[PDB]
Order: sequence, then C-alpha cells, then structure tokens
Amino acid sequence: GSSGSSGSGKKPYECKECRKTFIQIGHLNQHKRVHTGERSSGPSSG
Ligand SMILES: [Zn+2]
Repeated sequence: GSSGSSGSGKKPYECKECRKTFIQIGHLNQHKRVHTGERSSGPSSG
C-alpha cells in the first residue's frame, strides 16, 4: 500500500485543504485565501 519515492525533504509550508506546500510565503498568502469555500461539492453535485 503506502509508498513514496526518495525525496520530499523538509518542506516549507503546507495547506490545509489541498495540503500543498509553497517555496515562498507570498504564493501561499494568496492561495490560502483561494480556499474561501466551495466545500462539500463532491457527491450528489456537479
Ligand atoms: Zn490549498
């Protein structure tokens, strides 16, 4: 099951939704906001 190639060294930041990292705080400062809402839009949805 679990698996992961070699790498993924100490990462900078880490989102909460897409759990994505960011080299610079600026790129995240804006992204973080992008996660305003649009939640629970998977099942029984388009
Ligand atoms: Zn995100």
